[PDB]
Formats: sequence, C-alpha cells, structure tokens
Amino acid sequence: EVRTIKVFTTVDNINLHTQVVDMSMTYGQQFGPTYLDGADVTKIKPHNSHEGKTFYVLPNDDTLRVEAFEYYHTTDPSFLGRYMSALNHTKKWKYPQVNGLTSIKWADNNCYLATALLTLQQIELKFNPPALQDAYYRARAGEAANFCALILAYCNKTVGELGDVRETMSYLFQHANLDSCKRVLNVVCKTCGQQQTTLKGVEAVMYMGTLSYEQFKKGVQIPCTCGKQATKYLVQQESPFVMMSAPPAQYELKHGTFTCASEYTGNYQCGHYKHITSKETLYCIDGALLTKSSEYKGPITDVFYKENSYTTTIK
Ligand SMILES: NC(=S)N/N=C/c1ccc(O)cc1O
Ligand SMILES: [Cl-]
Ligand SMILES: [Cl-]
Ligand SMILES: [Cl-]
Ligand SMILES: [Cl-]
Ligand SMILES: [Cl-]
Ligand SMILES: [Zn+2]
Repeated sequence: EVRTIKVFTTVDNINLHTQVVDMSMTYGQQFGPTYLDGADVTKIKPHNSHEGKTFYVLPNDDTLRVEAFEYYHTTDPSFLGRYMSALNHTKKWKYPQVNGLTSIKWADNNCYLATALLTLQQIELKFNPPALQDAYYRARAGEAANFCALILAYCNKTVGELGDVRETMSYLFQHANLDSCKRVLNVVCKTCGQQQTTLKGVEAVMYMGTLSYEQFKKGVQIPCTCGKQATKYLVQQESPFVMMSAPPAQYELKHGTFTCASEYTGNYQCGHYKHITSKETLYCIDGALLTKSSEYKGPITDVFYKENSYTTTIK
C-alpha cells in the first residue's frame, strides 16, 4: 500500500508550500536537505506525527530563491543549513532576563554572543533583512534562539567556536540601516600637513585603536608615511551611538560616562567576555550572572557611547 501525508515546505517559515510525501522514502529523496525546527531530517522517512508540519528546505527553484533572498539578504548556498545547524543548539540554550535585558546562560563559548545581544538592546539600531527584524523582536521579548542562530550563520561561526565581539558587531552593522551616519576626521603631520577624511555607514560608528571617546575628540597618535607620528582627531559626528575598540587592556570605567562595554579576559586562542552596563550604578552581566559595583577596572576591549551630533571646537 502507498501511504502519503501532507506537509509544508518553506525557506522563511512564513510562506508555505504544500507537498505530498511518500512515507516509504526519506525527505532527502523527495526535497533534498530537509529540516524540522533545526533538526536534520534528510535521512529520515515521514512519520504520522509529521502531517501538517513545516519543514525547511533549500532554495532549489526560483520561487524559493526569491523568498530566501528577500527574507535573509544572502545568496550563500550553505546559509540555510548553517542556520538550521546553529538553531538546533540555540533552541536549547536559556535566555534569562538580567536587569531587564535578554541575556544568554553560558554554553558552547557563547559569551561573545551574550555581550553582543546585551549591547544591541542598549543602542538604537534597525536591521534590514526581515529575518533579523523578526528574530530580534522575539529576542527582545525573551525568545532569542532564532536571533542567535542567525548571528552565527551571518558571521559564519558554528556553535562552540570562539568569536570576537567587534567582528560580530561589524557583521550585524552591515545588515543594519546606518545610512544616516557620518564621521569627519582630520589628520595632522608636522612634515606632511593636514588631510581630512569623511566616513559613512558602518565605518562612521566604529573605531579601532582607542577606547576613549574623549581622547578621540582631543587627538590620538598614528604613524605617517614619512616616519613621523601624526595626530588624528574627530571633527564631526552624526550617529545615535559610537563604538570604540582596542586590544584588551586594563581600563577604568566610570559610572555615567558611557553606555555599555565589553571586557575580555584570556588570550588570543581562548578567553571569556563579560558585559558592563552603566545604569543607576555599574552592572556586570556575565551570561546569567549579575554583580554590581560603584567603580570598575578590567581588561576592556569595546566601549559604546551615546551620540546624536558632535562638532569639534579645534581650529
Ligand atoms: N540564488 C538566488 S537567486 N537566491 N537564493 C537565495 C538563497 C540561497 C541559499 C541560501 O542558503 C539562502 C538564500 O537566501
Ligand atoms: Cl547545545
Ligand atoms: Cl538561566
Ligand atoms: Cl530591527
Ligand atoms: Cl557616580
Ligand atoms: Cl554615553
Ligand atoms: Zn608625514
């Protein structure tokens, strides 16, 4: 006897596609690679309990290609399988609310993802891909499994791999609307004179080399092409935040002078991030763990500051 069930296939979990499947054949033989809420069911034959359920598939016809691109804003052929593989793990993580924010209980080297997620909830940022819009909304509400899996897929990191917070933020910023953001810098060399530069989008909100927004406004020393040392300072800034980053170093964080920051303890090959947020006092969120202090010193690698419009007085 021939036995079938009805299931739906999807690439975006919104647009469904009716299918009839043969219970004597695997999903793989019928759809190609197939997933059920992250689980790889490619080598599995249909079960009775599968009737009416939704399965993710790869974009193997033009309708799915268009639906996948519109939702994710990527055409990397291994994206969906990387997203499903991550999701099968992130759906098992825990997402406690810590001081009003969605955090992540430590697992699988995910400390960099927790600090990133905590940071996002403290800065003004809108994502462009619908997939990230929808999953970030759920994450803010507490159900961050899809959002975390998407970050991993977009950053090309697997669960368990050690991640860098600045790189992760660069990827997310690439998929956000920062088109309004503008930065003007000036560089002064005693032998070469001056040169001004204007930066836009992601490059207007990120800086690598110093943690201090004030020192960026006063000036910082960088090499020049003659061998001289030149000074770079911030001429104009238009953005709702800025991110200052540097190799980890002992640094003092003062209440009320920054929004939030990342601390990294360890070495190049492995280590651990924690998150510091400046509220009524200084809170350190380490996954599910929370402590407080009136002052803070530690190896800081990123600091986030509020902004709207700044213009220098330097002449
Ligand atoms: N190539 C064309 S026209 N669209 N494909 C979209 C697409 C493909 C693979 C994938 O994993 C995610 C996607 O958004
Ligand atoms: Cl896991
Ligand atoms: Cl927990
Ligand atoms: Cl959004
Ligand atoms: Cl204070
Ligand atoms: Cl600030
Ligand atoms: Zn020079």
